[PDB]
Amino acid sequence: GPMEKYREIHQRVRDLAPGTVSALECIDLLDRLYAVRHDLVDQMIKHDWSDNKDVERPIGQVLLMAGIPNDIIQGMEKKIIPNSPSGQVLKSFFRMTPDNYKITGNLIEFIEVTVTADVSRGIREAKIKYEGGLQFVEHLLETESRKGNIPQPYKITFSVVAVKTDGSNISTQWPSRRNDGVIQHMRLVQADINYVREHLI
Ligand SMILES: [Mn+3]
Ligand SMILES: [Mn+3]
Repeated sequence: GPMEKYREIHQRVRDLAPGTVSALECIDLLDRLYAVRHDLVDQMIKHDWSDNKDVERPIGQVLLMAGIPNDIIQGMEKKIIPNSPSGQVLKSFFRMTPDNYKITGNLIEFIEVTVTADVSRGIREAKIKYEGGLQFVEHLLETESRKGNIPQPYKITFSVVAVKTDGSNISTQWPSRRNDGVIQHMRLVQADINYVREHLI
């Protein structure tokens, strides 16, 4: 899988200069590993759960797909998210791309996979990004519900699935028979990651 991507990588590392001349960007390498590091855990979700088995899909299209009339959806396209640091316009916030989602009837759920060493931060980092404007939309539905322009009010759900770089909590974050597959695939890349990190400091 995304291991085939890690494949094409671990090449470029184990042959390396000391970090003095080195690879000026171990970063491009580094970043690459992270993407892969994220994708392993994403993949697992994309099997056991998600509606998008393909790719992460924009929030606009999620909405239509949950059967919310475009004319209503373009309704909120010009508004602005409450308590936003950036003052985000829902227009933009519909181009946003969370990793995984699932519709069931009048309910919509997102799941964001992240992985760092700092759990709450990643959780914090992402909540800050989505949960603000997701409640919004949900609310701007009931608001549109109590006027009866929809049959049913929609419930919406954003959870972050975030896993220690080691994997220890994947027990608690995402129990799956794919688990033990994932933890081990992580360990491998991690060693690469750390290595590139220990070649600087
Ligand atoms: Mn993503
Ligand atoms: Mn993510």
